[PDB]
Amino acid sequence: SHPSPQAKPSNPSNPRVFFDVDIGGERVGRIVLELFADIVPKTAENFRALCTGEKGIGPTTGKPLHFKGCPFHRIIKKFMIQGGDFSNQNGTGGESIYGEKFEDENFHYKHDKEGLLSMANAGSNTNGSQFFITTVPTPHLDGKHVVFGQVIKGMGVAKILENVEVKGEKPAKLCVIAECGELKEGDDWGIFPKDGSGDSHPDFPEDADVDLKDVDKILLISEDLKNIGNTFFKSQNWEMAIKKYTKVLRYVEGSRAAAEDADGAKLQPVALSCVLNIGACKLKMSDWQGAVDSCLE
Repeated sequence: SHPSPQAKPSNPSNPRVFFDVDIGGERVGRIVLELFADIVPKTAENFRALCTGEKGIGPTTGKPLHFKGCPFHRIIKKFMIQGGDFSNQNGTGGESIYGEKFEDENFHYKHDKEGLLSMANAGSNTNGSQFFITTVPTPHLDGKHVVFGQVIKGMGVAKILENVEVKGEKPAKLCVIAECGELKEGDDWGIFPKDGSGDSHPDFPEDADVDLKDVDKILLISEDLKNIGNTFFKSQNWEMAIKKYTKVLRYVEGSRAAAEDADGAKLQPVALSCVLNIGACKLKMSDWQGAVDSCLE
């Protein structure tokens, strides 16, 4: 059991798949997932195929072997998001592409952070189609659930999902995979908002292909966004206008968090070390003068 990969993705050959998420009939956005085929190929392939639907009808359930239209039936804030029961939509169903249940391939990765994709199960070797996305480190699960991918785009969408109203652990509004599938190398991420607004920027700035600390570029994006908002404003589409306006604020906040983090991670340490060395240097010099004092004294 090892730390999950930090790079997004961990490996460019690994499958990239997606979920377009709707809540209360509202399109929230896209989650893009990397599947760790390199580590758990058999677990990755089952999930990958369940994203395309390409295997057709499932023999033990009679439903399509597909996550399309599959709701998230169990959500616990500060823990995880669970879905994949496309046959019973309540955690008792679903099925793999190999038969109902296949074995725990391995437990090579730890649930060491948010955004990890892991197999739900009902004990050893009961993997089906059900899965969860963690929203925090979930170490108690290690060795009991196979981790087999991670979020690489749209964690902000996972965040919104994490926060829906629930009754018990069942979401009050319907939380569903409106669409899903696999991305070809080079396809577009499909993470700009599918709203016809001409807005090409990802819903969350951390997903954009831009150095967020580059202030001039963020203002270009912000100006675009604000123009789009003004257009909605001109069309009396206030809610859509507020959406766009709110999005530049997200981009401005992302830029600031980016600058701050990088500073704390990279410059603060080296500045700390320099001040430490200076204090050392100050001792050396006071010592050399103490020594010289006595002498010439």
